[PDB]
Amino acid sequence: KYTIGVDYGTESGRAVLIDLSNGQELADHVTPYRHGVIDQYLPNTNIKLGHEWALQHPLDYVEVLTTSVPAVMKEDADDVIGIGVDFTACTMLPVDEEGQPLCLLAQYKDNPHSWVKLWKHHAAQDKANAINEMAEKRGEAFLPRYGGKISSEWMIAKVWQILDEAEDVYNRTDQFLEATDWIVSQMTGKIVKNSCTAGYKAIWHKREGYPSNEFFKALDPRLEHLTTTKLRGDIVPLGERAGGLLPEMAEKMGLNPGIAVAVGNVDAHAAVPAVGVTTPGKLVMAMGTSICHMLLGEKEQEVEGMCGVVEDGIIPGYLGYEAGQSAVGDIFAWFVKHGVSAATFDEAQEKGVNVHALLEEKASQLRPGESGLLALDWWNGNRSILVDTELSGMLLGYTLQTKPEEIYRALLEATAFGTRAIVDAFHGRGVEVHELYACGGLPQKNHLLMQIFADVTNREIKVAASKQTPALGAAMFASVAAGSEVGGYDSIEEAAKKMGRVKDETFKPIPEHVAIYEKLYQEYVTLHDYFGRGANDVMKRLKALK
Amino acid sequence: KYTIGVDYGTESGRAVLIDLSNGQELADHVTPYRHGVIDQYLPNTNIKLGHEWALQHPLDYVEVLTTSVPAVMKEDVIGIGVDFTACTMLPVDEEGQPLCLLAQYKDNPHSWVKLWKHHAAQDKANAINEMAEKRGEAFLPRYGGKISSEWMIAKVWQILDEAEDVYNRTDQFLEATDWIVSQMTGKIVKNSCTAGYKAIWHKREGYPSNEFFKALDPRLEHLTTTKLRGDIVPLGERAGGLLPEMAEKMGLNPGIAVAVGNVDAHAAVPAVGVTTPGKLVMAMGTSICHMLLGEKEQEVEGMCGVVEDGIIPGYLGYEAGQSAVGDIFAWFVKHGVSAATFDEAQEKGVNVHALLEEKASQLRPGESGLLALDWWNGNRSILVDTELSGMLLGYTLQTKPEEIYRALLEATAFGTRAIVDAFHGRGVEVHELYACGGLPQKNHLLMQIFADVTNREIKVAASKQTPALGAAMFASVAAGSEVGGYDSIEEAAKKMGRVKDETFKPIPEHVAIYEKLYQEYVTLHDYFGRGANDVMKRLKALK
Ligand SMILES: O=C(CO)[C@@H](O)[C@@H](O)CO
Repeated sequence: KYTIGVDYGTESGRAVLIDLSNGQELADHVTPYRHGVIDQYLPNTNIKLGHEWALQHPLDYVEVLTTSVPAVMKEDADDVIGIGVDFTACTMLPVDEEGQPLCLLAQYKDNPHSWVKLWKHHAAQDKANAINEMAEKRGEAFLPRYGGKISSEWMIAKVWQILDEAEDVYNRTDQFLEATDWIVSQMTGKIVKNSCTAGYKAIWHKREGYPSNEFFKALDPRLEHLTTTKLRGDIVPLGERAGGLLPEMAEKMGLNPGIAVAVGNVDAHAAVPAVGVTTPGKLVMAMGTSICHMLLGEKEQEVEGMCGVVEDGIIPGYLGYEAGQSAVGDIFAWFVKHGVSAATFDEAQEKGVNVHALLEEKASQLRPGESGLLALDWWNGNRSILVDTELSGMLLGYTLQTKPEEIYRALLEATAFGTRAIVDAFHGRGVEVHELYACGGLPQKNHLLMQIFADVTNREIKVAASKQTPALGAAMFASVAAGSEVGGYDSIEEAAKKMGRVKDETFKPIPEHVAIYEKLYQEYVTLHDYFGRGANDVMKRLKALK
Repeated sequence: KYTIGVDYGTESGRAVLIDLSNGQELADHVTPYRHGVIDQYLPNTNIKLGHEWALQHPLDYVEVLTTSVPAVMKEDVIGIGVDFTACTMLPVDEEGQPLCLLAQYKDNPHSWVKLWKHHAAQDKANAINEMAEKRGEAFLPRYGGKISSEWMIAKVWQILDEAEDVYNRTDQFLEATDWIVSQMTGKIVKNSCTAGYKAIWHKREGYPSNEFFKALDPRLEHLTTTKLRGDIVPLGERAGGLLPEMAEKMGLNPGIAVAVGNVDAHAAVPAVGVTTPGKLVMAMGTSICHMLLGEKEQEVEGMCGVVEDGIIPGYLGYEAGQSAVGDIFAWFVKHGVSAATFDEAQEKGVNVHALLEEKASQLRPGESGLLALDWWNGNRSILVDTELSGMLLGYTLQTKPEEIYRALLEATAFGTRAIVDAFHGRGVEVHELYACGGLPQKNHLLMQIFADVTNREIKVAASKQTPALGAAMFASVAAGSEVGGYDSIEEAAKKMGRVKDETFKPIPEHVAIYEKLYQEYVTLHDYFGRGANDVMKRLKALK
């Protein structure tokens, strides 16, 4: 008895058939988008794309289904009770009355604004700016729910750009859709929007709904009624049944028609249940280029600098919290490409090892505090708790003897202090954090990072055991949408007890370490506040010169 | 006519022959100290010099004279002079020979020459300052509020506290620069420079009172009139005539003028043509020694010291310094510059430092977006705090090697501005800058940044052996105008002071950007080093 989770990424999509009793995947096949990311030119044309543009081809999404789901079936029958997907969040596209992408229409095929706008599409920053300006000026209740910053990557700004720069595309649009919802509408035939994206990317709230009709009007009179027209529809919680798989699609996929299809999920949020978290007190960290911190709570609290909070946003029956750490994995990448000497590089090749690996081993010989170094993990600004892109990195404690492995550890330590700033911001507001859960590739290749993390927050850290976490998550909600009656489950908690996967070995704080780090952290907090809360804005002035 | 200048460094002494008519080097020879730097085990023995110990062998200095001077002659002279490293002392007997040369004392490491690098006397120095503070000793200010572990007193106190037998057997402690000149003339005459900057000597008031030293240790009362006794004579004064059996062994006429010993940094001032106030001389190298002249003694925050006749007779000579400048750049190449940059320099067949200067060279002030506190090795001037560390601010995912290299170059220019500004606006004015060392020769970008940050024109040393020329210039003054020399260092410099025709002038728009960056520098400089946040010290503690 299994379900299928289709994990749609930035470059490719992949299907995984997961066993509904243990959570193991016996088969997965990834289908790359044959148009990939459209950042240079529209599919086989010479219509150049402006600055900060990211687009994608709608059909590549359906092709993952008509290619990968069949392939996974090959490697077994009608014991596939359901299918679900996770998508990169706020990857929207405008569709017609029949629910098809405008980019597929004769007239619109050549207007860039008719295509899919990838999450990475940052072209609408100015609109995101205005939306935040008006919300501030107006004093809108939703503003603090997103830390006082609606991203350019999200829905409202993205549609407003279309309206302005391409009004003909706007009016032609019957409804704008998150790619996660659109994709399920192609397997089900109906449009049913999930709670995760509406909540985190479309300024939605379960109790107040969307912002006032007056709020949008004050952005552009045309935008009044947007919420009841181009963004109309019931918001339904994760795990619910979008509807049945269409027979014509079922044929193309190797699946039976009518089987349960869950409402779209988001790649990051989908990780929470895949790692067994379906209750408060446990923070989940999707760790990689940066970290997306997610946490469940029983009450709504306006945590400083959080990215968002929404009921049924992550786990039905709980408020979902999301926070973000701007740069962690990127900082280590930066340091290897621009900050580590050739000597350590030679040393690494000298012993047949990768430099990252050599740097980790050498820094693990150091005792916390031994380097005498302290850093502010702000190489790429700050999102959570400080919400300021106008901040830079700092390294302190240099002596003529400072070594690359020492400064490397400082960067590791700095990111952990950054994570702690976030965990304390929640905990100190009632949104408790007792345990840490890590998923991603970072906790795989870098054990030292996980130990510093455990030492600094003084909390036990579990690591995901699944290879394809987001996919498992999708598979999990697929079973919940299926139901107990057909072999699946009646709740994500129940589904989590048997499907959730964490590695048996966890990282535990070493009291001797937790003690040194407590002191190093206090020094970090102080500089964090000095350089980031107003006393000295030198960082901002340094940028203005650059 | 010609005089010889002998420049004794930390590992080698170099003899140079210069033309008293224009101060042009025409021959020079360098002889490395046979026993180099004694700092692990005493010469062939298992005597481990544990701790921050640094000794040296006294004959290695005379070995220099009896090698390089004869050499320079083969490859007349009116006089000779020397410039030595600052506060490299040794105890001698009534014959003026070092105790380490005595069979029954060589094994004790406290009978050897204590090199300036010797830092094992910190505590004795801490006690000095503590006592000096508790007493309100008027000399403490003259040295920026902190006497060094490298200087004479702390060193003589360590010897007493630890090897009281060496102290008692010691007839007199002497500065190497004073000792070496004694070997040439048989007369022991102590110069004002080393007595002033080290040994707490003041021209008008003299040494600190007997009570002060007594207050340190009863045994030290009278130190000033026994083990450190002696008249202090100003630079350029004739120490005596060369001894008969010294001259033949050196290949020079006996009786020639042998000027009182000089110090490498200080002797650089007249060599660059500076002999009056308003002109700051920077001997720029691994670190930087800032030297300035003035008429009225002024208290200046964080100065190393100020002494009448300490540099040029008839003036108050001020000294300030920067812990690390060249060392920071070196630390960067060795531990902070990416292999990518290393490769590029290689494929282009040029030093990585050179590539880094060129790439950094293309940026405009403020273009890097970086700011640094040049305290990798703490700071000496104006703050006088060994317990401070470096900082780098402004990193982004796109920061590049040459950008942080630019920030470091700039950080050291800011540190120098702090120094010059401490002098200026305090009475001792700085209208011009003069630079010596390798950096002025090896890094033009740094010279221009200094120009733009300090907003002062900068002239560069024209000689290749600036210190040697200085010692040589003084040698001429010590032989008078009667036999081919000068009656003063002023006249001598009017013709021997060498400065390159090409000077670095401040570029208006650059000074404006730097006036901006400097203020940011000052804010952090005060935040991290003046009391608001002592995280550097606490961070050091957890080390
Ligand atoms: O919305 C998100 C992050 O919350 C996802 O689309 C990520 O894949 C973006 O990197």
